[PDB]
Amino acid sequence: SGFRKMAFPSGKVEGCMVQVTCGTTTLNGLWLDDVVYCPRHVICTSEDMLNPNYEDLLIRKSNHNFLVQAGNVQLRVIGHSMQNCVLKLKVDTANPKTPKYKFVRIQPGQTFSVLACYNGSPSGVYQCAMRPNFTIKGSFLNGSCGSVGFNIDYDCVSFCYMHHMELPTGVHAGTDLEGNFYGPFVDRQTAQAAGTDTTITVNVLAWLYAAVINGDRWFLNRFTTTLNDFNLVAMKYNYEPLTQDHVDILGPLSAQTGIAVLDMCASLKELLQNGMNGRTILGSALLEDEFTPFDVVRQCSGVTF
Amino acid sequence: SGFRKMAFPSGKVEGCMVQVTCGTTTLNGLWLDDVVYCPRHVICTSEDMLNPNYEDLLIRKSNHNFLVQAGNVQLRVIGHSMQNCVLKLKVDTANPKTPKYKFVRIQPGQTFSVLACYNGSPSGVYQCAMRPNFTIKGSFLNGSCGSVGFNIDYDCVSFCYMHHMELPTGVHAGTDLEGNFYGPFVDRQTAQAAGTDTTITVNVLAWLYAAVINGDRWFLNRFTTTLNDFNLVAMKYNYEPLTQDHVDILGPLSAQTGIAVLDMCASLKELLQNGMNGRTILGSALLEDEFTPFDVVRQCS
Ligand SMILES: *[C@@H](C[N+](=O)[O-])[C@H](C[C@@H]1CCNC1=O)NC(=O)[C@H](CC(C)C)NC(=O)c1cc2c(OC)cccc2[nH]1
Ligand SMILES: *[C@@H](C[N+](=O)[O-])[C@H](C[C@H]1CCNC1=O)NC(=O)[C@H](CC(C)C)NC(=O)c1cc2c(OC)cccc2[nH]1
Repeated sequence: SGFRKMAFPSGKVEGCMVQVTCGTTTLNGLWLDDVVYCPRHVICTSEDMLNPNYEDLLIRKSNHNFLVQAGNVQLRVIGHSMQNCVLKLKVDTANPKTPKYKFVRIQPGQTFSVLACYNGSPSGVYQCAMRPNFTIKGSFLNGSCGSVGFNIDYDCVSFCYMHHMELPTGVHAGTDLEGNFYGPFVDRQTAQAAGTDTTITVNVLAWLYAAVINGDRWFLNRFTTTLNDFNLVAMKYNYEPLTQDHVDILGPLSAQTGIAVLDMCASLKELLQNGMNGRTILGSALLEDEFTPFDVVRQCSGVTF
Repeated sequence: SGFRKMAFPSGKVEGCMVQVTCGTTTLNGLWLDDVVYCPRHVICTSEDMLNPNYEDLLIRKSNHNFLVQAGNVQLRVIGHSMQNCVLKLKVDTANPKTPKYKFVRIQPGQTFSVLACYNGSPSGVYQCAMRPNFTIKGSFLNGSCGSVGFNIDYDCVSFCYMHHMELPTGVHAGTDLEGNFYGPFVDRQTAQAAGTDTTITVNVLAWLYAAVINGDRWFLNRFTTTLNDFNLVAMKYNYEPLTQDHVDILGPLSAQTGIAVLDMCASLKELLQNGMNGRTILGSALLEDEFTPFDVVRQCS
């Protein structure tokens, strides 16, 4: 027992991290088979970044302007293309450490592990959630661009995030592995403002189910509710409404505790419309919203990869 | 910018995790060169664990009683010994993935990454601190024993922890890689209580510095205090004393933020006296003590 923020083990992603340099600009890339994926702004100088034209800057670049390195070992670039905000660089060597993988585009509320990297080189791993306003409350310094976020689905790595920028509020924004931004953000040296953020309701429920599993269940009331009524009340508290997928993924925790999704919702509706008194849940007066239902089962059940 | 509980990348340790079976008990071992390290209680039955005499249990075993598994491949055990609570299994194959490594014993207040494993397979990685009462607040189920804790410096893995026990309070106990327990615990099947746990003051200060670096200044004041006066109040609330060494190690965070360590001590004393009045610091409702000054420097410079 115990309940921690746990990242997936990072080894399969570590064997895929490379350095990509165009002139003086160095950032991180992901080497899967004979392609390296990285942020397209590697082709910019400091001054270009202000308001770049990426088609115009790329047309002037050839394979031989790109330095890809695995540690201090050069991989020759034999092709390049831009796909949205990502650059794909074909290289002469198939990565012998390529895991089984997919490119996934995640929903707000979903968590993933970030492998923070500097000059190709993994530095740290932590667990994040995609916020409802399409930011992540990450930890990133200069040189971190192209660090990836991922889930592991047994032997399969699912890549969901590539890091591109820090908003003025110190939160972070990036793309899926096809170079489409999460949220309305653009890759430009421009101060961009995120939407007002909300609490991830499905994740708070998952945490409530985790408490109940650990025999802390004082907050169970005798009520139920409709999904719609709950969704209308939850939006008044700055809480994300629930989808049919949200109800479905709470299924296993519902089955294991014997508590219907809509009874737990009615319990959480009373928590918002009342507060905690000064009482605690899993030792906390703050409701945690960065554990998914899968995060609660994976960790309470010891799932491996 | 931003601040997160961050673990070391796990890859160099994942390459060393193996499954160890003796009779009906399976747990994790650490395969470095031609040795597999694992908890010794794997030689025990549901009888033995109640009051095991491990010298006796071990002399009654041979190599063939130990089934080591690295992926799909069984490893041949060509010898065995015991160093305190850790079993050493000599095998006929050296681990090609053996990183540069040391065995260190860490001090209370120091942090490390844990790679939680089940049946020799990695499940999860998280950051922990050795509590002053030599417990850790981990996340560990049945099968987790032999999971290791570690720091990485350059290409050197410093192993500092192997997992053995859950206490009734739901915290965790285990050994260094020489098989000496952190704290007054024993690898027996019994309820064991720990000493009263103190808060790691130097770590709470580092985290307040992290908070200020991330633009979070509400708890600051224009009071100051002596070190002794701060320590009188800290000790009253079951916080560890702050030493001059601790003050010195906060230096770089004081210099970065332009807040003198004793001015941050004055902030912490007000927080201990008044509480946080429903407010949060870096998204926490409680004073966090599992980040070292170095953890803060590493992430905030
Ligand atoms: C990666 C770039 N690289 O390594 O090549 C960084 C990661 C940032 C830096 C600090 N913390 C992080 O997460 N990306 C950037 O610096 C990014 C580059 C653009 C995509 C071209 N810019 C920003 O993240 C940025 C720019 C501004 C700004 O413009 C003057 C004002 C306010 C905030 C801001 N953030
Ligand atoms: C690992 C064993 N393995 O083969 O994997 C176990 C660690 C898990 C258990 C669930 N949570 C964890 O961290 N270790 C044990 O189960 C350990 C075995 C002895 C050292 C031989 N025992 C305990 O952790 C234990 C026993 C106990 C007790 O005895 C009657 C009463 C209250 C709490 C207890 N915890």
